[PDB]
Amino acid sequence: RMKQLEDKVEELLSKVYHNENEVARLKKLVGE
Amino acid sequence: RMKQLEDKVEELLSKVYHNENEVARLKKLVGE
Amino acid sequence: RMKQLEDKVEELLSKVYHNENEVARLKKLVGE
Ligand SMILES: [Cl-]
Ligand SMILES: [Cl-]
Ligand SMILES: [Cl-]
Ligand SMILES: [Cl-]
Repeated sequence: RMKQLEDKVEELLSKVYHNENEVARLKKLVGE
Repeated sequence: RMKQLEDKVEELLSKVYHNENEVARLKKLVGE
Repeated sequence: RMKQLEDKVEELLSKVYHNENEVARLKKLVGE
């Protein structure tokens, strides 16, 4: 379970960062 | 702590996916 | 590895919530 967990956190890290970047751009495009 | 961790990753998975979906729609609505 | 994992989930919790809040506002600003 520890390796399952670490693999999944590694994946979540990436998706969260991606979402941060997309939100940053959207904020710019809307002026927020 | 292992069960706490897994429960929390399970919850984070869901929220991240939800955020991905909402961002996808917003990108469409703004044209991004 | 357990402490590394918990520290990282704690950080991901925060970033996910932040992203939720930003998405909520954007949805309002676009009308989504
Ligand atoms: Cl990171
Ligand atoms: Cl997220
Ligand atoms: Cl998933
Ligand atoms: Cl939380």
